[PDB]
Amino acid sequence: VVHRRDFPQDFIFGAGGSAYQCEGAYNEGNRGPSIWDTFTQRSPAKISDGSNGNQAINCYHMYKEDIKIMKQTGLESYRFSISWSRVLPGGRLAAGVNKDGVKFYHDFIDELLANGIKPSVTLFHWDLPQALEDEYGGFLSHRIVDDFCEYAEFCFWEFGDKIKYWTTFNEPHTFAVNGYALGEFAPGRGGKGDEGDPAIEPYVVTHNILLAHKAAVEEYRNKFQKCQEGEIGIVLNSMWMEPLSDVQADIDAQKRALDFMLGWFLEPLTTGDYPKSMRELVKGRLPKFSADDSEKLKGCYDFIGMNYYTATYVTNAVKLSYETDDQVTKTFERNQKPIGHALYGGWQHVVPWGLYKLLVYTKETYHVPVLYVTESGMVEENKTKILLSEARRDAERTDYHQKHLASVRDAIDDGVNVKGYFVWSFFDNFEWNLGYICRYGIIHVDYKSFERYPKESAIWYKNFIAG
Ligand SMILES: OC[C@@H]1[C@@H](O)[C@H](O)[C@@H](O)[C@@H]1NC1CCCCC1
Repeated sequence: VVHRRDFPQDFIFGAGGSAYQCEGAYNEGNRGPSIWDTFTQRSPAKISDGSNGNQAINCYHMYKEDIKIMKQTGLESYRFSISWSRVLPGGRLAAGVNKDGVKFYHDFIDELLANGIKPSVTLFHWDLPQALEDEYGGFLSHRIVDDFCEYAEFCFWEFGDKIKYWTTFNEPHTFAVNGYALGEFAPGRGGKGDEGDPAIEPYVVTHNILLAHKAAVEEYRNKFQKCQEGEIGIVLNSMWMEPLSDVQADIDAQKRALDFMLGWFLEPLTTGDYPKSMRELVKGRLPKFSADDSEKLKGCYDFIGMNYYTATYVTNAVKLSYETDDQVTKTFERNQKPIGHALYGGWQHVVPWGLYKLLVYTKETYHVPVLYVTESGMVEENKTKILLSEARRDAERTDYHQKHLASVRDAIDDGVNVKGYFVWSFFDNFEWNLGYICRYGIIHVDYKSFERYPKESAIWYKNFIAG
């Protein structure tokens, strides 16, 4: 019982995908390797079914059909990402501009506009050119800032006359934590048997992201935003963190758990330093901002994008690592009673009021002028052995989105200036360390044959958007 009239005249309803998960054609039209091609090819064991995004779901050859399907659902906007290494094979500008590369994105952009679909573009969705990881360690070096900044500038120039929404980075917490603390994600650093140091590297990498983030945002405000009349921001993820009980020890835990996950990026962009509790507890292992980078980081975004899957309970805790540095034990149970229904892999619990609380908190802690819910979606098992006819009827996903839009409407009613909701995965796609064992899509993809077919959630979505 949520209808489009309950939202402002002015809200956007979209869906999204990313380049490495969707595009495929990894070795076609002169794309250079990313760290995800490498991770996935040199480390198949690190991938649950040893699969990869070589072909992924083949969006690079099927974009016309895919746009057709977007228009059939009535998407108002589609969020996608540019593969850095599809436009610049070696990351830097010395190694070339790939014109096959840039023709693909012009084709893909013009086709979205021809079908009334507004394009919203991410610069960096984890797919770092492998040449830059090789040369100087990617985000392990400050050298990434200028290289990212030229990639950004090329993108503003080459595409920016048709595009109004720009995101610098999607989930740098996941990229930094899962890539350098846990060794789960490219480049596979910091866990047992991996190169790296999970106590150092996650912090260096996040510092270099925030500086990279800032150069691109200054590029855009100073050289592109008056002519192109668009807006630039960053995508932050967080779980909501509920106190296990209503004792101060647990409130202190919530505030540290949020701080290490959301404040780590959002406190630089509000006051120009990391949060209090990160400085206390990580100490010399947390880099300092210059007085110039600190001052220039205040307000450095036009919007915050917020990705949200779930909530956990939080209480005080009992080898140094980013994983242990907040001091928070997380559990999904209270008195053996889960905080909401447990989905396929065991991590995601449907918790709609988690969204509400996480959007109110971001506004009272950071005073964000413009919020978007940039990823909101549910995981489902990839069940081989059933007919597409049963796989299609994903009533649980339609109820999922309904309830979260309820929370998103509730936050708007309590003054949070949230301006959009974007269903995560439009299409079933490649799922990083889980390869193809699950699905988040509202359109079904046969992972092998690439055929597309709408689930019932897509048709619920079409109907909702048309209200
Ligand atoms: O559900 C995971 C979604 C991915 O589909 C998407 O590419 C990414 O933005 C998001 N990642 C979440 C962040 C924490 C680790 C896995 C969940």
